[PDB]
Amino acid sequence: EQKRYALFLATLDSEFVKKTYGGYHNVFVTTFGDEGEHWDSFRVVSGEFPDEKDLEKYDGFVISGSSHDAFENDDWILKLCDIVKKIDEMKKKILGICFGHQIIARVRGGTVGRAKKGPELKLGDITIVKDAITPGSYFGNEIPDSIAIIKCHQDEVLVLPETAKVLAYSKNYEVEMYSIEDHLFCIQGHPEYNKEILFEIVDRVLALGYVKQEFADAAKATMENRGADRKLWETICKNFLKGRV
Ligand SMILES: N[C@@H](CCC(=O)O)C(=O)O
Repeated sequence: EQKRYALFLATLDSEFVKKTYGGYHNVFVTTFGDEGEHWDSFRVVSGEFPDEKDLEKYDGFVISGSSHDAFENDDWILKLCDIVKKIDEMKKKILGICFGHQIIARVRGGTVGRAKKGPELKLGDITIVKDAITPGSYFGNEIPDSIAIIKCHQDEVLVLPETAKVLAYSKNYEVEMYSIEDHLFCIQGHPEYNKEILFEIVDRVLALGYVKQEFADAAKATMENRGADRKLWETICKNFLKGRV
């Protein structure tokens, strides 16, 4: 039977991502896709959504990052939350990345907002709560203590739903990864990003005057000699999304 996955693109394609990869559809399919699957994307930020009656044919959903705030009330955000509520009640798998981690927390009664400790734009590390993970489950036989991931956000989950289990934290952000039941799995960082994408964002927000030159240089310094644990993230996220265990 055919495997199908829906990608909710809550961002437009940046110039760099369009030119280098052909857009975020491709970025996500490169990261999370395997040969033979059908991926349909929906530019939810532009108000484009799957039909409600077509949700059953998908084996899983991915919600992308966004430059919008997950606590805002734009009509497409409201419609996204309503559709996520429906998919959630169907017990369909949803992987939420950054904005999508936030949206799922919102749907489940949590609070998202500006992070108490400020924004991040860097490669960083997250600490795994190993007493929340089964050896041989979607985290691997041997769970690492720490995982490197690209961070690019100004908001965080300020109040976590009661139904969520924290799977990872960092010194400055209590909720770096969490799960709800068996079918919701959320990561604050961007496993689909790479150094090129990050460095292009840094350069652009510096040029806009949003950050200082010294902040931009500190941000890039974090990836001068190390990258994220990309292979590890692909394995984790695919294990989750496709029920591979
Ligand atoms: N705008 C949200 C989401 C960021 C993202 O998904 O890249 C934040 O800054 O936290």
